[PDB]
Amino acid sequence: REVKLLLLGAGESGKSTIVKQMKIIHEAGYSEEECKQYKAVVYSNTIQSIIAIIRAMGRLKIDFGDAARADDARQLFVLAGAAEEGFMTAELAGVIKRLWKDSGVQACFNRSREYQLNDSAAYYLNDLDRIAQPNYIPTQQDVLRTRVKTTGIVETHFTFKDLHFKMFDVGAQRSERKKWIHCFEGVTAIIFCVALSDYDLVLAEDEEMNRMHESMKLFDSICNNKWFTDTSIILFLNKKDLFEEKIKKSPLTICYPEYAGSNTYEEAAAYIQCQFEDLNKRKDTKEIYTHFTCATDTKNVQFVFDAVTDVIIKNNL
Ligand SMILES: Nc1nc2c(ncn2[C@@H]2O[C@H](COP(=O)(O)OP(=O)(O)O)[C@@H](O)[C@H]2O)c(=O)[nH]1
Repeated sequence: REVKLLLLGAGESGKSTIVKQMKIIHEAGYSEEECKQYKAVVYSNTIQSIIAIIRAMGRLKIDFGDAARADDARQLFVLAGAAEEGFMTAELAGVIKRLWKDSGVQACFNRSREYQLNDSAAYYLNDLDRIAQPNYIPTQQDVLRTRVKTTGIVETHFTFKDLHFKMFDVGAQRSERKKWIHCFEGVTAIIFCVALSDYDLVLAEDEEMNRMHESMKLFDSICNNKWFTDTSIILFLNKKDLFEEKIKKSPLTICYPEYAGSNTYEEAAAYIQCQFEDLNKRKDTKEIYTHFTCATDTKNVQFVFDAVTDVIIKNNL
């Protein structure tokens, strides 16, 4: 039997990361010369991150720890504002390192929810030593941590338990177009990704628009859509790892001011899940299968996917 799966969700929820984990888990996986191709992305990824922080400092009027950094900051722009593609040198590595290591820098980094920063910023910045290597080759985790925006519709074929899957990743824009999505009227299952850590975040170009709510508006659209009456809706409340470290420092009340429970991973996450499930009108007839995930963790995605495939077998094939 063939099974079609539509990955839906706002931008940066984990959709393309899940696609990657399918290749790693169910297919060949990323080879040594495959990862070498993402080496440039790792560089571009890291360079942009530090630049965003260095730039927010201005915006938030935060000052460097050591004033010697001001010079490093300038040097960052001379090297970055020169090259045309993500590269890395021993000099670029020192400037970045000294900057990351700075006090004012970390302060601005602790205020990241005030600007736009890639989730993977700390990961690469903290491993700059390793990725700065002259003959560095990205590891699988480095590839999963990259951020490449999806222009086209990505598709993946993989077999699993004598069931052949065809995964479609259409990206945020199209996830949103209410008419267009009709072409997928008969999908077996839709996997909806939600970024848990966005709860205290806005959209860059919509500075006052909370992302968790924008994603709730989209769940509501897909969820209660006539074309998916017979499609299983699976919810990946993704980035459980970042939510954990965040919740204990930023209150959910920033997202849902009416929240009254406590701010622990357990209560807050359960609240988020209920909020999304409740948007489902066909509560009787239609069922939502929710899972908490860490898309960058291959083992987690693997166990969760095993589960998902067992449900689809139970009612859709
Ligand atoms: N640590 C962490 N990073 C993740 C997780 N899921 C995905 N990411 C990162 O999120 C950024 C955007 O995710 P991506 O999969 O590209 O999202 P898309 O826009 O929905 O395709 C990338 O840097 C991903 O590696 C997660 O659960 N935790």
